[PDB]
Amino acid sequence: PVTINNFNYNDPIDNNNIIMMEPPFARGTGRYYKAFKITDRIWIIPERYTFGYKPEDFNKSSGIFNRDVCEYYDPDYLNTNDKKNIFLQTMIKLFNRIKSKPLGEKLLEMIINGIPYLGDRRVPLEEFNTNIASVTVNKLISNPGEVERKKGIFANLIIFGPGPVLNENETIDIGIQNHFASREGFGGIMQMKFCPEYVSVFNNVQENKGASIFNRRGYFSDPALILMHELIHVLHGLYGIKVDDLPIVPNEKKFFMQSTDAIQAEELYTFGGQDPSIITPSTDKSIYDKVLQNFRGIVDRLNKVLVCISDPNININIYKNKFKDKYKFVEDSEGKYSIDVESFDKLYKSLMFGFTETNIAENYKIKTRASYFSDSLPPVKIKNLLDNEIYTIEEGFNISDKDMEKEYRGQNKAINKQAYEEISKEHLAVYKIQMCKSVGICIDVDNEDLFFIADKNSFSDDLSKNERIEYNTQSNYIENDFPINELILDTDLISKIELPSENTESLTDFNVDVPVYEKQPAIKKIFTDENTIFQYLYSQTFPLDIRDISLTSSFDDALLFSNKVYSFFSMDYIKTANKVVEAGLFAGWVKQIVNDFVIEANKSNTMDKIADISLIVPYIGLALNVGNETAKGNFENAFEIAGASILLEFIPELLIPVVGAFLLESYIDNKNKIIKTIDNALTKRNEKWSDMYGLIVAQWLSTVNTQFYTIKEGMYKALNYQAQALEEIIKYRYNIYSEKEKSNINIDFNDINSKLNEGINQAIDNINNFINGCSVSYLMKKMIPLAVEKLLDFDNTLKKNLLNYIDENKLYLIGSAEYEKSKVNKYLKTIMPFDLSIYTNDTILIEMFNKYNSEILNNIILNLRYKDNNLIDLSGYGAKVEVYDGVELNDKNQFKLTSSANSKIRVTQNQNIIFNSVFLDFSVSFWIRIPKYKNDGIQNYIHNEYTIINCMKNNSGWKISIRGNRIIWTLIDINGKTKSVFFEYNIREDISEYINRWFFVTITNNLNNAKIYINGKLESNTDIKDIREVIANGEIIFKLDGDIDRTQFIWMKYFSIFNTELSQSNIEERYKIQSYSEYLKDFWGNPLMYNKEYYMFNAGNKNSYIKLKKDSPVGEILTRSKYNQNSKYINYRDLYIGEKFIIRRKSNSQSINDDIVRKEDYIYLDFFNLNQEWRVYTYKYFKKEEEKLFLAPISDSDEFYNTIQIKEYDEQPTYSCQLLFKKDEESTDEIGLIGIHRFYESGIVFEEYKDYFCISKWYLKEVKRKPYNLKLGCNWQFIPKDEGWTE
Ligand SMILES: [Ca+2]
Ligand SMILES: [Ca+2]
Repeated sequence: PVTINNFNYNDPIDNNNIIMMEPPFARGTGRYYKAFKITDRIWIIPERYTFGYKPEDFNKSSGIFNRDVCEYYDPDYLNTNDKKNIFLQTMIKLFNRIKSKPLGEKLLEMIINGIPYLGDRRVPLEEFNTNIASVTVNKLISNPGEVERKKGIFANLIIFGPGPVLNENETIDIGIQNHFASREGFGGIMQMKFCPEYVSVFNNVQENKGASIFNRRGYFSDPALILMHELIHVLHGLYGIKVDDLPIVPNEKKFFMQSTDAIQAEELYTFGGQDPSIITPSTDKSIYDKVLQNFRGIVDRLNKVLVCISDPNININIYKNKFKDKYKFVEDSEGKYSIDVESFDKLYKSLMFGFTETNIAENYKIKTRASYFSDSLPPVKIKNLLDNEIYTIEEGFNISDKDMEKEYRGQNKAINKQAYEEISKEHLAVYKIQMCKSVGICIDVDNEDLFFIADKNSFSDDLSKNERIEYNTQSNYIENDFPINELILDTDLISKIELPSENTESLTDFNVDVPVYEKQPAIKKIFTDENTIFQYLYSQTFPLDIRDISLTSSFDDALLFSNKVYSFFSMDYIKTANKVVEAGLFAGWVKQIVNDFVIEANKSNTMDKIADISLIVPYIGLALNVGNETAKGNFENAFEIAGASILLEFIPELLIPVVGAFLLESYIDNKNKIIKTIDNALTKRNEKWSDMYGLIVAQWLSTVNTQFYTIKEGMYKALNYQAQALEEIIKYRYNIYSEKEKSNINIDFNDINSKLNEGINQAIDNINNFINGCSVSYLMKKMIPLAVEKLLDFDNTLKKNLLNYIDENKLYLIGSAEYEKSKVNKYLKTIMPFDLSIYTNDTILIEMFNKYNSEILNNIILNLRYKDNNLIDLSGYGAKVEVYDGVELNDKNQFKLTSSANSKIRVTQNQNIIFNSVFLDFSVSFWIRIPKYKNDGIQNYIHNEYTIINCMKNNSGWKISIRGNRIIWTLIDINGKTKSVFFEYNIREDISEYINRWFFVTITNNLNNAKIYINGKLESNTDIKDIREVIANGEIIFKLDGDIDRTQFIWMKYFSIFNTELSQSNIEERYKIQSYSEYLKDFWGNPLMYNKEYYMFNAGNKNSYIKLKKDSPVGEILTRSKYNQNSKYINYRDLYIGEKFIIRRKSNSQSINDDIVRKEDYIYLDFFNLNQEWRVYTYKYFKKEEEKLFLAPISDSDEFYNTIQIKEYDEQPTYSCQLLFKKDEESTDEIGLIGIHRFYESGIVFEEYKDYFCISKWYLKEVKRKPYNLKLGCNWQFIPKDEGWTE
């Protein structure tokens, strides 16, 4: 167990547990410090840490020590005996809290027993030298007022009070002659500057601190966790594993880049969580090797140590036994020490990945910041840690009987205000970048608000080095993980070996290197005329001495006038916000503008499914203008085109090394070693893929995800500024009124703020999801593929290497010169899929990844869309698309392939996308419109098959072809084996749903079947289990290829490819999404237009058509004529028959040019009667259920309704529309829907039934039924002449 001693500052010096110490950095010259032994080998010195600091630097100034910290200064802290005693009792309480749990008690025991080796790099292997500043520290025995007698003592840790900056805790190791024992396996006396009362504050980006933008946000730290964080650094320094290696360094070449000190891997390990993932597997192994090498040196020393010259009283065996246990070396029957790989591996991982702030926080149920790279906030002062009503050894601030155990309420600033006090900003120093415009206006920006972007020098290039493949070579992986539970239960982890006595000979060699610290300017001037995130955020604020503001959508005016505040919300919102009303209308206006705010904020849930983008926050560009001028133009459109990339402030230059070659060692004649060598190269190859991926992840986390973090914080500040601005206006307007008026105004500010805050929280969640999606998108589409390229290239090179090796050694492989090549061929075939969880176990990162992978749209590897008069790939993988001159394109995303040699599209797909999942797994979807056969060319139409889309590489691939009325999907594997599945629509139908009409096609492929879906429905299926590998990323050629008629053509739209099999559910959804339009369609599926001649079709009476009756102002219904020739293969009913109707716009006299007919539009349904344009009317006064429509010349009569509203009652995709007559546009009085009705006629000679063009109220109720009745006689379609249909 661990015993924590008790004592008061005024207790007498006894030269044993209470001493007068001569600190290492004192160089043995004057001034001793009263020190207290809190536990064995651990001392507390309740005084400010002054080594290396100027006395005046303890006062707040115009300077700062660290550029990434809100520094608090207070030269009076610890300036009295009573203050020193409070510090002591507080440290005693914190150590008790630490050992209150096994994990922390274990940390303390490891630290107490991790005694520094007796010596350093300068000591002969055969000796123990205690006479060095990193091993022995002196205590003054003599009476006060005389350095008469001094005694030496061994120590592990000395904790001082804070240096100039109270909240800047730090652990310091001892360097002598430019070298650090604590970094070379020996370990050495560790020192710390610590302050328990002034703790850091942090706030979860995703999590909302009690969700209260008007109250204090964030959480304050548990000083016991802060202490344990530093103790972990102590632990590393004591075991001499605080090695230096390739550090993470921030890029500082641009004015928007955050400046910080270099960050060593050890610091990130200490924190834990996701931070270790920023240290590449390459650097992880480099550090492991350095520490292991350091331990080899110590184990050698233990085998050679013979004497201790400095202290004749040192018992050599006792120390050898102790050091053997410290480093977990093994000892043979004769006392020979050696390194045990298993024990070393366990010790190393326990020290680097077991004891981490994250792991400890989780075990002690203490809340802490999410990452070392989170923004720093001003600290707070804990009122009294010695008061058990506020802080306890067992629970810290989160005391259960105070109901503050849940959700870490005890550390919540908005909830546990009784626990802390805010700090005087007067004593705070913060490093700021002053961005001033050219002559100039200047804006101060806290260095913490800038973008942290790791420089490329931060990452290891070890992957570019060559590797020797021996027969015993093995691949190595260092898991940045460690079972915290096994650590807590690990028996032999803790020493049961006697701790040697601390008294030794006095130190006489005080040689030591003492750090010198200096403040630097707290403000750095930089010139820039850029208006990026910092300026946009700034334009949304107003001075404290101003209370009357107005909102504006003009960023420039907002900058210029102190009374103008920028807003990225709608024009209307801005207008209403600036509205002034009478007291009697104030409450109404408040409810209105507050509601408007919530509506505006909520636009953050905007969907864009037609562009294959599920979520998009439309106003991000206007709010921050971050990245590539995102405030200009339409953000949604700019995003559909370039994606996540447009939001980045800086595109990083990634390190993606050419993997070094493999040098397989030769073992002539020996066959066993030769085979082993082969396999080792293979397994090592995988280590290369994994390490490369780790390299990518590390860079993504420290150069890309960091920028997206800044953006998330920026949107939080932006939305808050907006709410604050609206609140300022509401207050100003309310205070203009008299007290008498105010008394009659029904307003509740707490409710106003509650509503504004809730809207912000909703917006924040959407924004966080959107941004995380963008970040992962960039990783998967803009980073991983670049790595895959290098890795595939490496594979090819190695393949050649190995095969050859098999050849030069075939004379030793006897009956395996074949078996080995096969194993190699298949191995370098299946590539390694990227799995983020392999490089990190952080919950938010993993769920971020899993979410992205669960969204079917991220499986799109090709998405040809129209943009700026051209077809381009918006999938995000950057396919090269060459559209030749003979391809017709329009803004409706339709493209036409003709019989011309230059009517072609060439697509070069990205070769670095995991398309080969070993087994076929992909889908292709697109819309198509195939022209009707030429009646005099039916034989060739049914006989000649022609390809339309071909994707082949090395004689393998897929293709889409057509043979008359059949569309065919064909696969060809590497062996030339072929299989096809097809859809054939009937060409003998009176009325076809497919011929010359737009329809949706979807082809899915999995390991077993190949199926074709048409308009969301499964139509055909083929068993393709016998199909071997199919190369599918070859060049895609869109072009009619075969024996086609010169008039042959094909229209296509929305061609896309998914690297997975779409489900019937996904397909049905895509069909509905791509079918949607505000406008109605015509018979062929194209947009319905005004001023366009159309024949009319009735879905409920397919073979019927309308004709003006000879001597009657009515439309008689006749039977369509039909295909007349003798071909046995075809049949249809004529479509270009009956009156030629034309649709006219009701309002706006913007002439009769043309335009799109939209649902709900009011129209006139006219038609041509020879040289005149007639109209369709409805006699107003009929009492029956239905009546014949009145067809006559254009004119206005009180007796006839002439206005029609075009409707769409079907909720599912259809080309039918309905026509409604309403009393008038405003009324809700429905006269009826246009249809066909049957009448009985009995004349003097003829007796029969005849159908007429009518209006009927009966349809009104029928169109409400579900599922929609497609057969209703009120369903019409408009047929314009089309080159794709001849009769
Ligand atoms: Ca790592
Ligand atoms: Ca302003």
